[PDB]
Amino acid sequence: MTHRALLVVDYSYDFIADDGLLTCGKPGQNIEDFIVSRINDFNYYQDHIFFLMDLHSGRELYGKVGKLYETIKAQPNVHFIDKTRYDSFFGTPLDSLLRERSINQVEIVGVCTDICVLHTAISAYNLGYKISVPAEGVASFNQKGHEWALAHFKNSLGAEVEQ
Amino acid sequence: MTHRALLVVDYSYDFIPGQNIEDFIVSRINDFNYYQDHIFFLMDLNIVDTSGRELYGKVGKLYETIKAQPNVHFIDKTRYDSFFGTPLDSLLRERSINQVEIVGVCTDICVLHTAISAYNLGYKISVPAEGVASFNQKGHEWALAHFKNSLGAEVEQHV
Amino acid sequence: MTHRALLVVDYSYDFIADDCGKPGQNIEDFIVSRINDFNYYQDHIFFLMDLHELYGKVGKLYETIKAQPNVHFIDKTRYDSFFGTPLDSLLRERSINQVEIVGVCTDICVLHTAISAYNLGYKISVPAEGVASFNQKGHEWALAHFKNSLGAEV
Amino acid sequence: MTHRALLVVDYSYDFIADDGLLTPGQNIEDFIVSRINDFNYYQDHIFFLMDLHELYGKVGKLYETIKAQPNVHFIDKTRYDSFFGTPLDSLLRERSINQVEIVGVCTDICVLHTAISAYNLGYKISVPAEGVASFNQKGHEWALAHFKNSLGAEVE
Ligand SMILES: [Zn+2]
Ligand SMILES: [Zn+2]
Ligand SMILES: [Zn+2]
Repeated sequence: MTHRALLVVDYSYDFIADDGLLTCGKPGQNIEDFIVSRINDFNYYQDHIFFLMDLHSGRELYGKVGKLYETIKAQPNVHFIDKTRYDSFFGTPLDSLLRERSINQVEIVGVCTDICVLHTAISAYNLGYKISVPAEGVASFNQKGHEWALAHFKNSLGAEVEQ
Repeated sequence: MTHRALLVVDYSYDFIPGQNIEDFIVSRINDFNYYQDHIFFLMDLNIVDTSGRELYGKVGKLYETIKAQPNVHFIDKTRYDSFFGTPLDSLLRERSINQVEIVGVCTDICVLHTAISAYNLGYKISVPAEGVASFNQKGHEWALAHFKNSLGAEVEQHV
Repeated sequence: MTHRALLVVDYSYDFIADDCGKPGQNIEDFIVSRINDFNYYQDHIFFLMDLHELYGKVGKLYETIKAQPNVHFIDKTRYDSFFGTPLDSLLRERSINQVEIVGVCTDICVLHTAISAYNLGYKISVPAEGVASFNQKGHEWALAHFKNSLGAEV
Repeated sequence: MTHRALLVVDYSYDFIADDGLLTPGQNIEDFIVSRINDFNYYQDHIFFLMDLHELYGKVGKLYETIKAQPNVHFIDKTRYDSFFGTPLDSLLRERSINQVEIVGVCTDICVLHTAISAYNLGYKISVPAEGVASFNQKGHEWALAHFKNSLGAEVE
């Protein structure tokens, strides 16, 4: 699609790495390959990619995602947005940036499924975006919450959730 | 204690363990009215101008008894989140409210979305376990934990 | 690509009749013609009204169209039609990206609504014949603001 | 009970300097300095709000000495309105702020839009006539009366 954007939520060393402060360990690490391939997909079409990061070394992007970001961060289709709450839209210009660019569809990847992803997805929903949350592209430390949130995205938010 | 409002989320004929919380909700409505504290009935707009859209049961009866009072408010909403597209935030700030108690249904949908907006907007949040309910146990329990561990809410099991 | 809606701001008897919005009497006929032109295409029309009945021919036109799917009535609590209302989400639901604003007062309710529309990324049109203010200085200041700062067609 | 913050709107080189890319804002410099000093004496919070797209003169020099303090904040904004797309309202609410004083430029553009949003969000507003300026003297005068008569502001 041409009116689509990728939202990469809080994929930082502190959340993903084993020696990270508030880490998610292995599950957040198991989505690295899928996120890297979603970034390349969007970049191929010069679709817009937003890296959304909690503001507070540890706040650098994790692993291959952080590596890829270093090589594309100057491109006009790549954005880095500091956020102060879990919800990527709260107190940020994200919605206005998407609207400027005629985006009405977001794909959301990152961590955690039932916190920052969920809060971001709910705001995307209220703001009238079409939503995709691929189950291979999100993770949580809480298995019950991960499964709870994927069904919430599908059944309450009308989101495409591909297994 | 002092600067508080009650949000009664979506407690309608059409959505209503919803009947099991009826008595607790009525007592919380009476508790806030017992101090002239502000009570907001938030209702999805559930066809307009129909009987399925009325407040259910004893809660509906109590509402009819206090609806004209200046501490009682009825707000129509268009999404699950009670704050979205409504003047709820502005009405709470007019009245120097920094504390909300949230009751009604469903725990992991309208209550959750309302709680998240409350949280983002800087309100202190209490969601008593006895005053919310959901169609599914796993969502109910997930949401009560979310309220406590992520939103910093008070989620008292017993009052 | 242009997808448009008309915002009719605070065109009420209490603002307009002789019993700040009083020059709103001047614009009755032009507002009616805007509503008729949008309704010819089935474009969406929003009547925005302070929540503290529509004046004249606009009121009589409203009764013959009020039940149609393209006609909406929204209560507001501040000057800004977008504040504390579902207006932005109703526009988004319908893929609207341009709003034409008529009503009163040019430098108050129209001004606050236009700024919100601008911030939310809507293209704006405020025809000079479709807005009034008893404050002629403010009227003239506000129309220049729309054009010069909000990028509006005036 | 009043708890106040200072909003210093768009007092940059390019809006104020004779050579600035999009330039009477020079004449309010000393008054803005005194307001910043007055709020800073009490450790009241001060927010510098700047278009994204450096602070002018004595305001910039003063900022360099206080910028690391917990009561001093720098906020980038993408529209005229200081509240739009920014965490400004959340930062003010976090600190129990209920009143804002607005200074800077231009009276009838970024100050106006900032003030309208503060009004809608329920803040008590002060816009001292000596602390705001605009090229458009007609818009300056219009905007000042608007603050007093529509937004219930204190305009001293
Ligand atoms: Zn954090
Ligand atoms: Zn009003
Ligand atoms: Zn600019």
